[PDB]
Amino acid sequence: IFKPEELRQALMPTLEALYRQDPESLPFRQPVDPQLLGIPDYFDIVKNPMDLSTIKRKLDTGQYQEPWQYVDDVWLMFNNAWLYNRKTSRVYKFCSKLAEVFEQEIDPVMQSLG
Repeated sequence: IFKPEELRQALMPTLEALYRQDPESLPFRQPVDPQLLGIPDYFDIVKNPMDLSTIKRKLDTGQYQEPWQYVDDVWLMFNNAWLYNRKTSRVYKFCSKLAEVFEQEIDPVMQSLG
């Protein structure tokens, strides 16, 4: 079992690492709004939207009971972008960078948590 503040402390660096990627975090710092973007098909393809600001709020408000729930949300964010977007699009390429950063940061953290 994990204490919520200790879980948040252990995982925050990996979230910070994502946020610090400039420009690659920028499309992910806030939710995709399909109405503002005029992409009505978005929620037909992305059933469970996720972004860095939502992940932050969850990490901050004790919404992850276990480390894997956070990891799943990070992966959901990535998979949504890789499903919806063209491989050579800015969003898709930016997403691949965040995943590269995340895989490098998360792995030693989960080993210390486990």
